[PDB]
Amino acid sequence: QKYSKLMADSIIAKNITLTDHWGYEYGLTLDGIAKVYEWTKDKKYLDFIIKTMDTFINEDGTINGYKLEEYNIDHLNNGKILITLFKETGKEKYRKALINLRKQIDNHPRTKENVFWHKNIYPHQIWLDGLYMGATFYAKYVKEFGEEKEFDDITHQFIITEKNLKDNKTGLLYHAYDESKTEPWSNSETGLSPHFWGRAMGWYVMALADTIEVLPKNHKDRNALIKILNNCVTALLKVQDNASKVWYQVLDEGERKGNYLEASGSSMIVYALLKGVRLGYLPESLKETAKEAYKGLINEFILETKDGLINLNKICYVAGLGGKDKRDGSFAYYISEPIVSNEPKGLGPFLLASYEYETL
Repeated sequence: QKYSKLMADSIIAKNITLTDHWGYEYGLTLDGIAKVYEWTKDKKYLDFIIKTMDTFINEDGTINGYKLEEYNIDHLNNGKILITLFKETGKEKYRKALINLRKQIDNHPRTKENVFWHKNIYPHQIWLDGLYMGATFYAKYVKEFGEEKEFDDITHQFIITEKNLKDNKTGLLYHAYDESKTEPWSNSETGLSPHFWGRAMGWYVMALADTIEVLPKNHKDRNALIKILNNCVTALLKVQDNASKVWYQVLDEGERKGNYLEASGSSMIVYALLKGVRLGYLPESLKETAKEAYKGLINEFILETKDGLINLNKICYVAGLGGKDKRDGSFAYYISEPIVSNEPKGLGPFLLASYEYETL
């Protein structure tokens, strides 16, 4: 049973909201639907993608709900689906919208080591999420339109992020880092947030797999990024839940009351395992592990509804650090956020993992 199509059909039929703001998770979900278009060759999937993005992309290429001057790295992620649409349809408005997003990169603020700040409102901060939204989009953009020298910038951002956010003990990477060490959530020694959040690691491993894929084969930092991906996978396999074969919201604290197996991070990790094996970044010996983990996603997180469609359950709706609610990154904080079903932050990665599983 091909869950990529079944889930795509479920998303469309259940009319999951993908149009209420310029949300990174909406492009992510559409990126999953685009894989279903690719293999089915069924225009209804492409048409759904087009119709969804018509909310945002005006004929003149301006983007509803986007403001460049906010310098929000999340706002770049939806450029990835725009690349796909431009390649598929050749429509100029998508290219103009892409030019507008690329202009953000010109002056988006950077840390002392030249990594994009997560947002203007988060000065001096690197969050793992941003590597997927920003650096990874930038890589896809450069592959299509850019100058190859720009890949050096992108790879440097991955390398510096691993240097600053990695825990030497576990090999896992913390959710966020404040170079200025001024945020109350940031460790006075290291600037790091307190915990390993499942979805944050998921963002980083997806970002690695998707970025390495578009690098020139001879790129000077290609092996370094592959090594980082292997190291992340090693670290994640150490904390995989033995019974379920999936991952917890707070990755290394599975025995702690309140923690839970979380669908979006688990799906992202399974996608990266599968894609990493397919492209040769990870050893072929991991194939059965990856397959078993995929089946674990279905077992733990998928339920059939009476109409024969499916729900994806147990998705952390949102998490972050600081901000108006002064989010402190404690265990209690990560457990406090909503757990929801049929949320695009989980749906997209589940579609993508399904596509990779089916391809294997």
